[PDB]
Amino acid sequence: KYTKEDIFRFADEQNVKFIRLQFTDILGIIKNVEIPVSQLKKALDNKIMFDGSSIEGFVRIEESDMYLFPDLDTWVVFPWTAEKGKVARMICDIYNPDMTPFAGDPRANLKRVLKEMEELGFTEFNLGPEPEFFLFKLDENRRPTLELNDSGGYFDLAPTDLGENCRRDIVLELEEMGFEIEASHHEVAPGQHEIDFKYEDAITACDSIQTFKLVVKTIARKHGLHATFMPKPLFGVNGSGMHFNMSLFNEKGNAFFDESGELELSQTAYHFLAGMLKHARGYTAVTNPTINSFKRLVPGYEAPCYIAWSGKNRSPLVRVPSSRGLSTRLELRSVDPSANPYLAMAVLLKAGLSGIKDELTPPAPVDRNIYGMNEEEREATGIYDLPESLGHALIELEKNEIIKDGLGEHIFEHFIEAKTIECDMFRTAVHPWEREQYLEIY
Amino acid sequence: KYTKEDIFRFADEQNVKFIRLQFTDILGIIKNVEIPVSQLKKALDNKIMFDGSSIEGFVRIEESDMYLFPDLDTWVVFPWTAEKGKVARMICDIYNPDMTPFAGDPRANLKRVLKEMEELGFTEFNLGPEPEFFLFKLDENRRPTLELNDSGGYFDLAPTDLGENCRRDIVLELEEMGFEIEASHHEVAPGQHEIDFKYEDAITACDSIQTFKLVVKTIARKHGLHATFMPKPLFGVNGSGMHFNMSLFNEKGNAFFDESGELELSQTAYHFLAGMLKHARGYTAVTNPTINSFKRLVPGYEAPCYIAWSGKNRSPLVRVPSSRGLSTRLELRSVDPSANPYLAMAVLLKAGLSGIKDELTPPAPVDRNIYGMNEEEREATGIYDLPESLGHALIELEKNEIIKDGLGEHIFEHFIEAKTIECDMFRTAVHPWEREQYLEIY
Amino acid sequence: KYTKEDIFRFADEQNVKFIRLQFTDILGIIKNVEIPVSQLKKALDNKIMFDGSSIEGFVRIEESDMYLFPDLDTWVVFPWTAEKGKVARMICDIYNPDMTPFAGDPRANLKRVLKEMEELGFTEFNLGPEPEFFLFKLDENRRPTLELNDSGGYFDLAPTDLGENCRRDIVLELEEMGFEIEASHHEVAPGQHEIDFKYEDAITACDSIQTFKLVVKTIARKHGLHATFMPKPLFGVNGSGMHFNMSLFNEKGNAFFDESGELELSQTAYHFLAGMLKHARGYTAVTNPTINSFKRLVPGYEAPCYIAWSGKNRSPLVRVPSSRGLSTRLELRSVDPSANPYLAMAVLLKAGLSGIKDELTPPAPVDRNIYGMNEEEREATGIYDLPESLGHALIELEKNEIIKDGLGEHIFEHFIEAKTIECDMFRTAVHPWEREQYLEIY
Amino acid sequence: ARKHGLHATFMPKPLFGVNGSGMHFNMSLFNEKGNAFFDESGELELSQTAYHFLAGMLKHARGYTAVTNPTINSFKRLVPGYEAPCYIAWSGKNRSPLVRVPSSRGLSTRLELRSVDPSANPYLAMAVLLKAGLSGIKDELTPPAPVDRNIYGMNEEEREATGIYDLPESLGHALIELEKNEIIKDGLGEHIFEHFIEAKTIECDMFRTAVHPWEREQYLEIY
Ligand SMILES: Nc1ncnc2c1ncn2[C@@H]1O[C@H](COP(=O)(O)OP(=O)(O)O)[C@@H](O)[C@H]1O
Ligand SMILES: Nc1ncnc2c1ncn2[C@@H]1O[C@H](COP(=O)(O)OP(=O)(O)O)[C@@H](O)[C@H]1O
Ligand SMILES: Nc1ncnc2c1ncn2[C@@H]1O[C@H](COP(=O)(O)OP(=O)(O)O)[C@@H](O)[C@H]1O
Ligand SMILES: C[S@](=O)(CC[C@H](N)C(=O)O)=NP(=O)(O)O
Ligand SMILES: C[S@](=O)(CC[C@H](N)C(=O)O)=NP(=O)(O)O
Ligand SMILES: C[S@](=O)(CC[C@H](N)C(=O)O)=NP(=O)(O)O
Ligand SMILES: C[S@](=O)(CC[C@H](N)C(=O)O)=NP(=O)(O)O
Repeated sequence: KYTKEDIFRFADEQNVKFIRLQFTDILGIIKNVEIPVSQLKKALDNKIMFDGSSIEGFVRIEESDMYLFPDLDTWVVFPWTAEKGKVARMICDIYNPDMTPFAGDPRANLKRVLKEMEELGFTEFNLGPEPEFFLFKLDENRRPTLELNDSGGYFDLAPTDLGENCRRDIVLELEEMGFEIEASHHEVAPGQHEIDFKYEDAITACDSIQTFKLVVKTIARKHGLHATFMPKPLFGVNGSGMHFNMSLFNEKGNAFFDESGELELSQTAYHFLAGMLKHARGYTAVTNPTINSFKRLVPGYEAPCYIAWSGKNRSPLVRVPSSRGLSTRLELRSVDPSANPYLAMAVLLKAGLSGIKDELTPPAPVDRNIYGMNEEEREATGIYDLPESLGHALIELEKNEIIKDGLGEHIFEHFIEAKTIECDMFRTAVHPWEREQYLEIY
Repeated sequence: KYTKEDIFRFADEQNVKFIRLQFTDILGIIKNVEIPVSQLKKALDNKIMFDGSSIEGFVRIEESDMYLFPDLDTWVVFPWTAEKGKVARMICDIYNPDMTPFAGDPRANLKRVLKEMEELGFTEFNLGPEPEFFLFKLDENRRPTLELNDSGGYFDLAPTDLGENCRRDIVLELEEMGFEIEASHHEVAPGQHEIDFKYEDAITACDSIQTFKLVVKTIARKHGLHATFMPKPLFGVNGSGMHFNMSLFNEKGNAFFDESGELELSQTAYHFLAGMLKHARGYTAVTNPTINSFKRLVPGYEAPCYIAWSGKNRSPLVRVPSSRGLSTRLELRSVDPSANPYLAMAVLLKAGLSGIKDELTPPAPVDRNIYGMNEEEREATGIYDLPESLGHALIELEKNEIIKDGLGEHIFEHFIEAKTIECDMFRTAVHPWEREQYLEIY
Repeated sequence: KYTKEDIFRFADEQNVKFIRLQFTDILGIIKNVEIPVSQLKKALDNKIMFDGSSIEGFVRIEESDMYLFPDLDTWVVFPWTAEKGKVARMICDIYNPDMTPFAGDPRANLKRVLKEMEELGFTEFNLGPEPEFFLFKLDENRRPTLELNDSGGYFDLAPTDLGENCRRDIVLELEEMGFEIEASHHEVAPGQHEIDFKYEDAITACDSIQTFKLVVKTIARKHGLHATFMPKPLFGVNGSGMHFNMSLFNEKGNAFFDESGELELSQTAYHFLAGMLKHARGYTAVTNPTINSFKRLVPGYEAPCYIAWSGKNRSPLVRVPSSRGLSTRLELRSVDPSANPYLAMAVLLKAGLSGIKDELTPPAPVDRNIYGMNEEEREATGIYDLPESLGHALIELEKNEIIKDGLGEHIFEHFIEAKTIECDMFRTAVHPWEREQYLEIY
Repeated sequence: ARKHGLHATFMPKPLFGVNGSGMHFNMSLFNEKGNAFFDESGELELSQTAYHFLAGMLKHARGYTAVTNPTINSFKRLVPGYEAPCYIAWSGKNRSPLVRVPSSRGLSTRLELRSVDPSANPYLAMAVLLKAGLSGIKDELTPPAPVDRNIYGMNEEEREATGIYDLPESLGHALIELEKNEIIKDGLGEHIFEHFIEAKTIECDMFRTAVHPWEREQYLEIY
């Protein structure tokens, strides 16, 4: 671990000129603030505060002021404009102005739910994310246009992948930022891109996740493209969802690796599935917290629509990678990069770990393509259907009170509040699919 | 009633050059077929075949041939086809090859549930609608637009209102045709106008409805304008509702009249309220069948949001006009001019007179503004809420037995299938609302 | 008098075909509704109901429904709809669902405040108005631009006055709608037009005022010209003010002409001035009920700016024209055509009758040029300065609990309501004038 | 800004319905290497010289605004909802009040007024606030209560029971309050209060006489 004494030798050796003090509000939207190195020694004394009332979902105006205490192991110098003034950043968690951890800080909400796997004896909650994104041209006045960069397919090549050295430029800025990057490839739908990096422990992947979107949204705009993580920006082509690959660890042993059980899988792992597969209706308001992603959760675009699992199959809610061993993991296909990568782990760990204290006997793997089975056979197995909209997905969580509890209270309260606001916002609005279909006809 | 012999020689007296047999699909789309006075008999003798296969709501293509039997009492000439192409009109009911009348004919279903008030003593089922519409300008193309013939308000004057000379040439287009036009004027929302008339027998009022829709559609663009009966084409302005006044008649007496009361409303009337009010949540998917409809069903826009009633008050679902005389009526305002007239009367009768066959008791008339009630202050007075989406109001129809059987076995089967796939395109497409809200921020 | 029998009779004579039942809301905004001759008898029976809640200032929704009682003396055929659908108008009064009038009806309020002379003995209260209006060009698509039709001056000739045969035709439709037209001409500011008509009694001159604007607005937009009665649409030019020429009568004796006192004015005449002269600080929220009219009230454009009077002089708040006899009158110039004439009347009556039963020593004529006396010399006489804005006008009214009594309480409680939400609307807005002077300058 | 393509404005309210720009005024005095507001071991750590400074400004608030919000436009910012001080009051770590007390004290204790946009004349704003704020210590004035709730959510005549009145509504309204203030006037100068009260009245006059487009939009078509 890093101390306050080796941060002085990264401001002075690396010759940075600023430190960006970042964090994430409830909605998964990173917000940061920039200080001259002249103040470095004040932030590290934790004496730095902001307006809480304007961070969406934190605190009300009568007690606005709130504290910022930096995290030290998260230091990463910035490899873009570094001659102008080299930049640094330290991310962290927010305290209320009494030196108490804020309950609206999602990070702290993850570190609270992380202490519930030490009593159960687990040393790391590893996660590998695959945040799939799109790339759109920028118009003459730098305003993102409806045209995508390329018309490419899956795993395609020049001349049919215009973000070739564009993605390349992303991977390099990540490489400089201590990353260990797995693969770089175009994806199924036109303009769809994926860039794979190795898993880290729970809160360092969330860290390396919200870190990831900034490297792509700025660096794509140096190639003239606007990157987006909206789940289904285009109707009719593969939405871009952020697959969550998770594994539990126990003293250098992956607790999910046991080559005896039917699929070379362990018992703490089969148990973990049903931990999610019964409360999956619950958290698909957390893990899919946007009106748009309920357009991705519709069948046929290698996105999950029903609650089941299988080995190697890219139809169901859980897919078991044909590779195993230490790289053993459980892939959850419903999370999309419009989720909050902190609220996700707390909401999925508790949901998951709920199936180690009871373990609730997971079902049989639907080992077909689950897209094309009738309502007469979705019934036959008993596979729950996934929430139609956010309207339904919300009431399906205030009923799962193990998920409501992996959310604290503050974070739950401001959420069903906010997402019923957006959900009600959109239900009353007349957008022009209803004018075409009905105006000219009735 | 009209004769088969005084219509054949009703041509040589006005020189009628063509005849239009017309009927109604499952949606409210007045169909047609034009034929000369040449063929006058062959239609009168009900040997006018056609294809139900392509008409939405009728038989499949392996048994497609169907016949037209006119209802010779419905006879007018249009006052625009003058001496060149003088057009006659009837309205047909549908029958099979076996000449068994058709099992999905919407005008049969109403003609059929019209004698279920017969077996308990009622002369006529009175209906008088107040259908609002919106008026849009045109272009060089002679096609619709987004701007409305005037920016006006309730009752305003020319120049602030600009259909002033439109609706005049509209009404006295129906006035020739045989209507008792009560009022023409400009309703609340700009470009939205109301023309209403005196009540009529159930089939012959809704016979007179499809006349008013067509006639308004036609005389509108003769004056350069577009005539939409869309329920909610714009945001923030009053919807367009096809108001429902109705009343039951018995031996020269309005069965709702209570000659010398302080309520002037019989307990047979009072029972009809609970008749619908109870089944309200079940047949409103027929009172507002389009996905846009439910965006008009919201507070503030003089439109019912809650199942409740009050007197001389235009917030509650059922308004009680304080003019009674014989003109006594209960006015359900939860309809917009998209529902099928020959079937929202069936599915409003089959339920409302089940409030008398079962003799239920209507709740407290809540003579406050119902919108003003707190989220749960109206949870105490029991006034619950209308269905949210067409998806939610569709489930509620499939379950209600009362209105399901006042709808037909072939009409409910081929109406639930469409509105789900009509509801499904809506759920699966993405609308520009969402790139506006999600693209550049996630 | 005009009985219901002559008017049934009147119809079949001229071949009128529609009936227009009009009325004035709280603000001056003439509303109406159109019905055929077929319902003329449902009108005269006083059995036509309308919407109370969507007319501004009337009533709430919880008791929406209200009735319409025709006044049959106002009957005039609208001459501009020759032969096709002829029309004819009548000016109604409002009664509740209990056949009792509306305490908020602006016509019944004038009626009420008129009975206060019936007990102090006055036959008639004459009023002769001078509604000056502006004319603007139109666009190609029938939408009023900001150019004026002519750059003329006071009284100028063609062709320095494009609307010469606009006013000419304006006068003619009035000459067949029962008007005795006094004079036609051009006004001070370019594109301005004054057409005077001889006085009528209190509630007939108001009716003939509102009939004037319906006929100047309509006829002018038949000249490709938009007519406005804004008090000052342009800055820097003479506003348009609708002068009030009122006179009181006693037994064919104008109670103001008694050829003795200092200007052949009577005791009742001089006395009358006193009431308004002090009280004027309370009624220029009614007589000038619009922000744009306090831009009119600046000095130097023949508009009153301080409360004083003089003879033949156009500077002070009350001019007496040097003509007398039955031509004896008083002229208040504080009123602009942007006010409610009935409410203006109900307000200036109790504010002039109070100058009869106390009579309060009307001040001596300020026979100078009132714009050319400094603030030292305003304070010299003690001449009150007119209220600065609409906000300053409102609060200076609610202290006059005798002018609030000329309104009633339904009327007053709604008028201060709206003008407070409206005067609030402009106080908060950020309009172009402010960006100009402050953005590139600060 | 112009070296990097853009135009910079300090206009207090160049749009509608969004937060305005404002020159917060965090003030503190010093006494012989000492922060005159610090009471190292108080309950509020707020010296009874801080409180008397609080009263000083909060009493004269209504009348020295025309020196701190001199533009007609400044009063288009003094409205609720946009973190702008609308009523004369004070509380801690709360952004609704006129005077906000930020929680961190150390040696850096402050009471923060938020009713100044970067349009006022700082050389003269301080002269106004020292004069009339040390008028509450020299007069040992006692402050009104903290209202430690968000002030905008208080009823129309509610804040009258708790005694908190409101700030001037318009420049005219604010100017009268100054002309009737002698504490800040003599803390302002005789050549300055003379050339300043003649200067903003015409500037407020122009605003009053001219017709804005809002009046042609609203009233041309209907009226
Ligand atoms: N044992 C593991 N635990 C957690 N995450 C893992 C593990 N193995 C791989 N991952 C994650 O899987 C991601 C790679 O996904 P990808 O190659 O697209 O697999 P697939 O195509 O099968 O979905 C990497 O980002 C990595 O972090
Ligand atoms: N006895 C009755 N039965 C059915 N409908 C009636 C009866 N009496 C009046 N009506 C209807 O009331 C309606 C009145 O229209 P309108 O005056 O616009 O109503 P509203 O006051 O709700 O706007 C007419 O359409 C008429 O058909
Ligand atoms: N005795 C009277 N009572 C009421 N009004 C009168 C009387 N004599 C004249 N008037 C009014 O004076 C108006 C003439 O207006 P105008 O010629 O513009 O005079 P001025 O230029 O002084 O305003 C007429 O409209 C008429 O109604
Ligand atoms: C086959 S795909 O699986 C396409 C992903 C899809 N668009 C989705 O996320 O739903 N992605 P990957 O194999 O990299 O996990
Ligand atoms: C003034 S309104 O009252 C407006 C209600 C709205 N048009 C609706 O029914 O959606 N209806 P009506 O005048 O026909 O009674
Ligand atoms: C000379 S004027 O007097 C114009 C009045 C002024 N322009 C105004 O109303 O602002 N009107 P009139 O001669 O009819 O009395
Ligand atoms: C977040 S804000 O707190 C908003 C201030 C407000 N816009 C104003 O007008 O002063 N002010 P700051 O961060 O400068 O203390």
